[PDB]
Amino acid sequence: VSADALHIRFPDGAVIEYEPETSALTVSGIKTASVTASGSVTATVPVVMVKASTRVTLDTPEVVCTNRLITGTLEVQKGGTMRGNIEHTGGELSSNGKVLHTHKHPGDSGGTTGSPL
Amino acid sequence: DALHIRFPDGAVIEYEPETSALTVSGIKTASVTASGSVTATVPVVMVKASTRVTLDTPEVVCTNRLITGTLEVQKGGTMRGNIEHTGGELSSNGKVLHTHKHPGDSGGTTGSPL
Amino acid sequence: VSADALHIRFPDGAVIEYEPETSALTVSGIKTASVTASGSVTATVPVVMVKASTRVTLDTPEVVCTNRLITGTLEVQKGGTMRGNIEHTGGELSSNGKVLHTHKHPGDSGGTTGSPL
Ligand SMILES: [Ca+2]
Ligand SMILES: [Cl-]
Ligand SMILES: [Fe+2]
Repeated sequence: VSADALHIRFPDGAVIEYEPETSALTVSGIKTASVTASGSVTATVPVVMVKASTRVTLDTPEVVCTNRLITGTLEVQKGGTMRGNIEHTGGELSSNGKVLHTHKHPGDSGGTTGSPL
Repeated sequence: DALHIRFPDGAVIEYEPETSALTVSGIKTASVTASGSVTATVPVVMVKASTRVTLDTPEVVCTNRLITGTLEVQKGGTMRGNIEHTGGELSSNGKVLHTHKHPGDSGGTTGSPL
Repeated sequence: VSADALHIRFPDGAVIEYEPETSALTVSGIKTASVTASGSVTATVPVVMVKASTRVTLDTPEVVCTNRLITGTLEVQKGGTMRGNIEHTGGELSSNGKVLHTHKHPGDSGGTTGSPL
C-alpha cells in the first residue's frame, strides 16, 4: 500500500523506479514498450517531449492540434484545405513552377505584364 | 485484485480492475527510455499540455488527416495534390493570390485574377 | 529490489508485464490509462508508433516538430505562416477560387492576359 519509493531492477539491466525526492517515475533500459487499451490514453502535464531519433508515426485517421502546429519543413502528400490568412515570406511559393510573388503573364496588347504590384 | 502504491510525496500508481483504469498521479516527471520502439494501440490518445508538445525527431508522419488551428512552417516544404484555400488572403512576399494585379503591357494595370 | 520478471494479471483480464528475455514492457486489456504530472512526460526511443483508430488530439498551445512533418492531407482552420521555399505540384493551389498556376487577369486595354509564364 504505502511504499517509501519504488525500485524494480530486471536481469536484462532495465529498471522501473519512482523516486519521491525528485518526484520522478522512470522506466529505462528496455527495448520495447507497448500499451493496448480499448478506451483512451491521456497525459495531463505541461510539457510532453518525444525524442525519437528515427521517426514518430501517428497512424490515425486524424491528428488534431488544437492551437498552433510549428514544423521545420512540411510535406503534404494528397492535398488539403486552408482557411484564414496564410502569410508566406522568405523564399518562393510556387505551383507547377509558377511563383506567386514574381510571376508575369502575356499582356493583352502582345507584350508581357510586370510582376505583381 | 488491484494495484495501489502510494508514495510520501503524494504520488500514486494504481490499476483498478473494477474500472479497468491505470492511473499515475501526483508525480513531477515521467520518462520512458527504450532502445527499440514505444507503441500505443488505443482508439483515443489525448494530450493536455499547457506549455507544449515537442516531437523531436527527423520525421513526424501523420498517416491520414492532420488538422490544426494555425500552422507555422519554418524552412519550407512541398505540397502535392489540390490545396484549396478559402476565407482570407494567401500571400507570398506581400502578393495576394486572389486579389493581386500586375503592371500591364500598355502602361496601366491588369485587373485581379479571373 | 531485483525481480526476475514482472507478470501481474488482474481479474478483468488486464496484464502489466515486463519480460527481460525480450526486454519488453507490455500493458494490455485495460480500458484507460492516464498520467497526470506537474512537470513533463518524456519518451526517448528511436521509433514511436501510435495506432489510434479514433484520433490523436494534442491539446496544447503549441505542437513543435523539430524537422520534417509529413501528412496525407492537411486542414488549417485559422491561418498560418510559412517561410522558405514552398513547392507545390500535382494539382492546383487555389485561393478563393483563383488558381496560382493557371489564372488569367483582365488586361490593361480591356482584353485578357495569358496564364502565368
Ligand atoms: Ca495592354
Ligand atoms: Cl495587360
Ligand atoms: Fe497574376
